[PDB]
Amino acid sequence: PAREFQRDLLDWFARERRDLPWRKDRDPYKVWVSEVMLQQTRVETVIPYFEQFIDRFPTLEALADADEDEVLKAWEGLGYYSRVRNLHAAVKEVKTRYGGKVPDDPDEFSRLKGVGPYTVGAVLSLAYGVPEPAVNGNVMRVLSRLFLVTDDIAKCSTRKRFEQIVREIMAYENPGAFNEALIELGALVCTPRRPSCLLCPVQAYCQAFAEGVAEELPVKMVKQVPLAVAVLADDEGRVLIRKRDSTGLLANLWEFPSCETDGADGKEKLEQMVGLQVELTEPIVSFEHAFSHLVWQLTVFPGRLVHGGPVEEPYRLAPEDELKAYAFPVSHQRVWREYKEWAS
DNA sequence: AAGACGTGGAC
DNA sequence: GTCCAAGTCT
Ligand code: SF4
Ligand SMILES: [Ca+2]
Repeated sequence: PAREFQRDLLDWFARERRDLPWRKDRDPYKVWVSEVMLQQTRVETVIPYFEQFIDRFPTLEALADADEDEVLKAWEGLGYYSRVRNLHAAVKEVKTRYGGKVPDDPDEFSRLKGVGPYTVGAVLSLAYGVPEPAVNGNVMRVLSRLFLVTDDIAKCSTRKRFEQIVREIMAYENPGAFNEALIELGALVCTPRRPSCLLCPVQAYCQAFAEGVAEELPVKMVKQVPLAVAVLADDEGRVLIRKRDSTGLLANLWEFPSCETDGADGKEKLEQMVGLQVELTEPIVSFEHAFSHLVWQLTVFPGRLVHGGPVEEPYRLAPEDELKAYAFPVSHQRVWREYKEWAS
């Protein structure tokens, strides 16, 4: 019923599509940015970030020419920062190697950093009309119900099957709207919980509904870490911060010098990292910060700084009124907030 | 394959 | 507490 189905989906879409910021046009650059921001992130959260992001970097050229620090700052608080570092580099690549024109060939576009099987399909089909499937968790949730599939969507290979299913039923006469319509359905109707099957435009074609299992689909299958953090201030008002390693957790983001005490190292633990010297005091407070794969149990230690040498390594000395210029993980934003209300 | 990789918000 | 939401990389 490919053609019939395609009609009920696309029709519902034409009359129900939300007017979101990135839907004002089909500009490749803007679709690409939005698609990256939306990955594992709530639309309500992305909206403000996209509008601020595009206002700051209006075109692919603007983003390519910006310093990663300014870009990380624009991404501050969105999470999975590796997404923007991949995007930045891909945009630089497009500019220099492709003449600032986003490749419209899957094989060419897919080679860019951050562009996986979903993003190639999403960006090329919405912005160029290239008939490629754009399968992500949303699309897999929808198709697993329409075609009652019990394959764990967490399995690497499961996606390939759903992509096959899309190549099969896709409306080649307008893939962009077909791909985008599947996502809207998953977002507005066929939701994770309580899918609104009774008002669904493609209910007639749904196997999961016929069997009354729509709500059990799709089928889908952390370490605790004590962290010691020190807020160091000059007899003048400056504080010590540093730029995290360029690989791994919160890469290239700034933070207050910290140390994984993986136990009860304590104030002395951070002290050992003084090897430029200073001393600390009692812990201002302790709180937890969760990640997808771990939970940081942080403890903040106030301390005074006394200049006895240069400031090298990743370290950097910054005036209180200059901190708002660096991108800090949310956990360190609270560290500093705690510090400020403590002293105040 | 399976685990790294953030965050604010419904239940 | 749980489970996230329009994945990608290794
Ligand atoms: S009927 Fe229900 S489960 Fe089936 S596609 Fe519509 S909303 Fe999804
Ligand atoms: Ca790729």
